[PDB]
Order: sequence, then structure tokens, then C-alpha cells
Amino acid sequence: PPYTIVYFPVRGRCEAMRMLLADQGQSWKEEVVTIDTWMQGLLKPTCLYGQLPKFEDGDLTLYQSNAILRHLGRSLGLYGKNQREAAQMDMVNDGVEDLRGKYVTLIYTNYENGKNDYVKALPGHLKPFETLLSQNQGGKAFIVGDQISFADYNLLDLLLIHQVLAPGCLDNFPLLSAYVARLSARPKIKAFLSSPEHVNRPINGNGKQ
Amino acid sequence: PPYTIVYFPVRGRCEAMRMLLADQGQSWKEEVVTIDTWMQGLLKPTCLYGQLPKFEDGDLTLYQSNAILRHLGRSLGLYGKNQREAAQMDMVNDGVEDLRGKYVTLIYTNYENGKNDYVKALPGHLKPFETLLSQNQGGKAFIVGDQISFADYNLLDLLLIHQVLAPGCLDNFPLLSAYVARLSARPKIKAFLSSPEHVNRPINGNGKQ
Ligand SMILES: CCCCCCSC[C@H](NC(=O)CC[C@H]([NH3+])C(=O)O)C(=O)NCC(=O)O
Ligand SMILES: CCCCCCSC[C@H](NC(=O)CC[C@H]([NH3+])C(=O)O)C(=O)NCC(=O)O
Repeated sequence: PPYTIVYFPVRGRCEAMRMLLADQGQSWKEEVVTIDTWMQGLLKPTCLYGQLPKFEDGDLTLYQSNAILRHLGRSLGLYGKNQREAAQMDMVNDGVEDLRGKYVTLIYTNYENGKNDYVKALPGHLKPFETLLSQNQGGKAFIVGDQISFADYNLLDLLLIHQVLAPGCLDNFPLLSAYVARLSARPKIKAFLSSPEHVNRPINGNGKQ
Repeated sequence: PPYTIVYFPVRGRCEAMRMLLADQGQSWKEEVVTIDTWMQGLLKPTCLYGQLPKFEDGDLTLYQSNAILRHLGRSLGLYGKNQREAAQMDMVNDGVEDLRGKYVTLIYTNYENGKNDYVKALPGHLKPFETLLSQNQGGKAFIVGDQISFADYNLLDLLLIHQVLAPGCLDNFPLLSAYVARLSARPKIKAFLSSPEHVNRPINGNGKQ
């Protein structure tokens, strides 16, 4: 530490790392970049892939939100107890990222016309996660193993925004509904989710959700 | 071990992990799924995300090409000397994945009409890797640290298929050109790249490259 998140004023790709830091009792500095500032073009050319999030952990500057998430998993001890678990956490986080990729394209490229087709195809995309939970202690623990990982925080965020998009999407997925309820109730996540910083922040930049 | 890769008969998302295994002196089995068998629809429901590659390592079954690569990186000691390196290698590999995703979209959905635009945009996408390399020992070693890692194989594969798509795209990138040349001359990669198995396998599934 110290931790600094540099990002646009939206939840987007930074709300899972914010929830992880909050639930682990860490504090961080939030460096908000407004669109006017981004459009001035001084910040972008200093960013490795010209995009945000940018994260600082003391000495180390990182880019790519999943690299930042895996870094926090590795350094805060949220990456499983052994290689098999870590391999499975990666498979989970990668599946999360694929659906987050589709969600971002719906929101920003085709909200109006794509929405009903997205939501109709959503159960087939949520089913893998329900299968993984049943296979792990009947869905009563975390997505991989007995302890929380970086992957849980990223999956919870993905499910929380899909419930805003399609309110009953978890009605036929009992283990995922219970998982969402369970993890949201964790004292420090529950507190973070009720914080004005989280609440005043839009999910996406274009007003859709 | 044993190692088994279950994939379509194309290079696609499995040629980087094949080069990694070959260079680390491992043997593996290829279970080839043809497109006509896949379209019968019997194997797809058994895949966690309905997709291939599927990888078997002894009794661990994995899906997601980057989870498989990170797994091999972790089990074979190709993930750096410390946490700082490990985070940097993930940042590199997520940057490779972003460009691979763009490449896939070009190839399968918009080749004839998007190629010129892609190639014009490509220098701005390769410049980060050139910069990373110049900061790591003036580009004479690997992408991160002084030992090869899973990210080097994924980056090498990305640049090799881009040299097919846009011959001479590395002309303005002296360090990436020297890098490709250096890693391609590693005797076990050199053997793999001239093997008929590799040579006769198409880069992509739709005849474009
Ligand atoms: C206006 C607020 C809403 C937009 C927020 C969308 S995420 C922002 C976008 N960055 C990314 O898409 C980063 C993707 C990267 N792969 C990651 O995982 O971190 C960006 O920096 N875009 C700036 C650019 O490309 O110029
Ligand atoms: C189609 C013939 C040529 C395709 C070669 C490209 S890989 C095929 C595609 N798989 C993927 O896109 C996997 C992406 C996944 N994120 C990964 O990294 O493993 C698939 O299984 N597609 C089958 C499906 O979706 O039904």
C-alpha cells in the first residue's frame, strides 16, 4: 500500500476491486478523472494501453482491471490455498470477464435494440456459475473453495449489475441468488454498498443500466 | 500430467500453450474436434462455457485459454520470481488478450472491410509492448524479468500471426523484431514452428489470416 485508483466517475471495471479493498479493511485514494480532463489528452498518452483503470500500490503502477484484481488476490491472500484452486479461480474470473465484455457492448453499443435478446440469452451465460457453486459444497461457500477470492468479488459485481438490468434474472438460479444475498450481507460489503461514494456513482458512463 | 488439449484443428487460442509445452520439454495429446462433430451439438453442453479449448492436466480439467496458460505458468515456474513480476506479467498478458480479441473480431466478422483500418491502427496497439521491452534491460531479455514466462509465449504467438496479417508491421519496432527473432530461434520453439503438425494447422477456422 498505499493504494490509489485512477478512473472515470462510474462503477464499471473498478467496483469489484473497490469492494475487495473495502471488505479487506483497506483504505485507498480515489483519483477521479472527468471526461473533460480525459479529453484534454495529457493523461491518456501516459497510460500504458491508453486506458483506465490505473492503480498504484505504493511503488507499483498497474493497468488492466483483472491484472489489478489478481494482484490484490495474490498480495492479500485471496487466491486459494493451492494451484488447483488458483487455476479454477482464473477459469471463473475469465468467464466473468467474457460476460462483462458482452454486457459493456450491450450498454454502450446496442442498449435499445439488443436488450431483449441479451436478457433472453442471459440464463445460458449464468448457468456455468450455478454449476460451479453446486459443485462446491452445495453452493454454501464461495465460488472456488472455502475462502473468499478476488473472483468472488468480480462475480458478485457482475451479478449485482445484471439484477439492475434484468430484475428476475436469478429467479431460476437458487444457489446464485443465495450467494448474492450471502456475500452482500458481509458487514464491510454491506457498508460499502450503502456508502454515498458507491451510491452516487453511476454503473456505466452513458446513463444506461 | 498427462496433458491433453481438446480443440478445433486450428492454431487459434492453443498455439501459445503448445509452444510453452514444447519449449518446456513436455509432451501432450491432441484431441481434435472437427467442426462437423461440434455442430452435432453433443460435446458443447459438456463444456463449462460451451466452448473450447478444454485442457486436461492429470485429473484437473480446465477451460479458458488464459486460465490454462496461467496454470501452466504457475505449475512450470514461468510466472516470475516475485509478486511484482507476477502482476506485470498479468498486465502484459491482459494487453495481449485485448489485441487478440480485436484480431479475432477482424478475422471472423469483418475481414474484407476492416483489414486496412485494423492495420492502420495496429502500430498504436504494438507500441506498449515495445515500451515494456525497452524498460526491461533495454529489450535484450524477456517481456518481464530475465526469465521466460507464460506471457512471452502468448505475446510471441500474437506477433507471429500479426506478421502474417500485416507483413512488416514490426518494421518500426526494432526491439519487438529482435524479440520475435530471439524467441523463435530457441531450439525447441524452432523445432515446433517447423513441425508439419504446426505448419499444416491453419491459423484460424475460416480460411482467413
Ligand atoms: C466516460 C466513463 C465511461 C467509460 C468507462 C469505460 S471503461 C474505460 C475504458 N477502459 C477500458 O475499457 C479498460 C479495459 C481494460 N482491459 C481493463 O480491463 O482495464 C477507457 O479507459 N476508455 C478511455 C479511452 O479509451 O479513451
Ligand atoms: C468455429 C471454428 C473455428 C473457431 C476457432 C476459434 S476458438 C472457438 C470458440 N472458443 C472461444 O472463443 C474461446 C474463448 C475463451 N475465452 C477462451 O479464451 O478460451 C468456440 O469454442 N466456439 C464454439 C461455439 O461457440 O460454439
